[PDB]
Amino acid sequence: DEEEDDEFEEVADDPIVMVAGRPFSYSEVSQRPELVAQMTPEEKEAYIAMGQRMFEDLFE
Repeated sequence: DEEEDDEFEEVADDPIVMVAGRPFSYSEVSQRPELVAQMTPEEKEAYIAMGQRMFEDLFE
């Protein structure tokens, strides 16, 4: 009758963000807005780009 192929999971390692030309954690960046200001223009995009990638499949 019904399919039992429905499973819910949420496990994954946090991605790495480049701040001022150095490796950093996306979570650490949000905690420190000053880091974003230190990030170059192109580096700033990589910060925002990652966000969209994670929000590619999130419908409520």
